[PDB]
Amino acid sequence: GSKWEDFFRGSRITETFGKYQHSPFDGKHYGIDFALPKGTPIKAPTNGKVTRIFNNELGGKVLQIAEDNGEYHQWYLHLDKYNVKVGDRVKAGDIIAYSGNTGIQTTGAHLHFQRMKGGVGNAYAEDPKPFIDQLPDGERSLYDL
Ligand SMILES: [Zn+2]
Repeated sequence: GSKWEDFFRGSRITETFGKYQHSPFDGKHYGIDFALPKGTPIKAPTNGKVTRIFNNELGGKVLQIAEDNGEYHQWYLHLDKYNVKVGDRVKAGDIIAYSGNTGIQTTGAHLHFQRMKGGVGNAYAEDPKPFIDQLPDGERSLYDL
């Protein structure tokens, strides 16, 4: 039929930036988490460049991108696959990688997205929720789902 609507929930988010209830008593989450199945295409939200590619025990596969600002940096955890390589230039809405569950132990497959200012790590992090609320696709600038 040529027209239809339903009331079904928008936004794919799970764990937002700030306090973190899976902690024993106190603690923060340094980014934003999106409920996305394995093989979902992940895109750069902003024009950037790839500046490291690695794995670790808590994150799984990790993509690292610098913004063209000369001061902002980005991490993408739990990935299955990469469409880009270190040194390559990227654009807002360019496919960079694919979602998986390569470092997750509870709450199922999701992208972690984490933005940082002045250096790279949790101590450098800043709140991406209002930074996504300004994007041309909103949070859908991060994912094709
Ligand atoms: Zn996360």
